[PDB]
Amino acid sequence: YSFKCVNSLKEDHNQPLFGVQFNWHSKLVFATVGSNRVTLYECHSQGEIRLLQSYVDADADENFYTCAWTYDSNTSHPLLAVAGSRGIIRIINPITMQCIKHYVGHGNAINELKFHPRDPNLLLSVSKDHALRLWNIQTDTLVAIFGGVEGHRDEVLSADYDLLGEKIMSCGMDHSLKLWRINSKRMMNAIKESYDYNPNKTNRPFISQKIHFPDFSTRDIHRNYVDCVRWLGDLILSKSCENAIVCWKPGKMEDDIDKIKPSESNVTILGRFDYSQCDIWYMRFSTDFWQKMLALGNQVGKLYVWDLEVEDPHKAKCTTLTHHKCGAAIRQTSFSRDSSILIAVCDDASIWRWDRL
Ligand SMILES: CC[N+](C)(C)CCCS(=O)(=O)[O-]
Repeated sequence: YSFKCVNSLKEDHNQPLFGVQFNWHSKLVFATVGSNRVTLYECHSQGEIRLLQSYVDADADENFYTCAWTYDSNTSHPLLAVAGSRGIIRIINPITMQCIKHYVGHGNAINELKFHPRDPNLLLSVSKDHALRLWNIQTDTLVAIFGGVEGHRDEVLSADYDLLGEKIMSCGMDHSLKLWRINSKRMMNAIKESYDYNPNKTNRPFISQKIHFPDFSTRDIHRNYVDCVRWLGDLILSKSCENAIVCWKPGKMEDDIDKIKPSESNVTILGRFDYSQCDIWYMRFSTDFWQKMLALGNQVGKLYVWDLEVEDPHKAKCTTLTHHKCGAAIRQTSFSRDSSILIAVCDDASIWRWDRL
């Protein structure tokens, strides 16, 4: 893999850009999130990054941390979910940048958003208040709260759906990774009820599931805050601030993920990808659409890209990408849907565009 840096820019607010996401759900357009805004850009030839339009929150004290794309099931158009410090989810029409609707949990910071891989209405949020929440954005219902008796004991920083959206792995400041299965009879039934719920046709409130018990948990992977997690098939990729992505699985080497029980005491390490100078927290890796490649920025503007197309996780091939003018911490990266462009965004509000050759 070989990429050439073709352009860069800086947003006027001079605050960190915490998040970036290409739109894969219909569109080449990407969103950046930082300060109290979200900004859309469109990629063109000769490295042009064309500024479109922003959403700016009415609260000058809001700080957006993340965003996530989906489809509107009512209008067929792409939609953008944004959230951050105020713990309010904004659903933004990316055409007009109008805020169409919002969701409030208990109102504590939201660290991550993810949409279900098969159902564009099912939005997962992870919070500074120790809980995950699953929302149905067609019927505007809180489907479930994941938290409580054996949930996270400190801020949740990240989470990810598996390929099918049957299960979620979450991770946090408590150093733990926790599995929550959503293909239980209980959860499939609760999703089905969320779709049957119309507040205009009934007297009841929608009753949320309180899921107090994860289906697997470990603290044996990292020795500090776990700030980013991803499924790679049935394996997990996760990181802390100890300059490593660990590739691992619940149970022993030969255990199937779907036969893992909540009492499982074992994990298996399949590999570890080391790098340098990335010991501040909330530094997120990303993969391309096909999960052939894995990209992470460090705190001094260096990019690491791993080629995952090898027989075993430990055989991954690393390429590094540097620019003499790119020296601020890279918080997140995103690949275009066709894998031809890589964007990195930075603590100094700078955006970096890398085109594949
Ligand atoms: C703004 C994102 N949160 C979750 C607060 C992480 C801040 C980590 S920091 O202080 O290195 O920017």
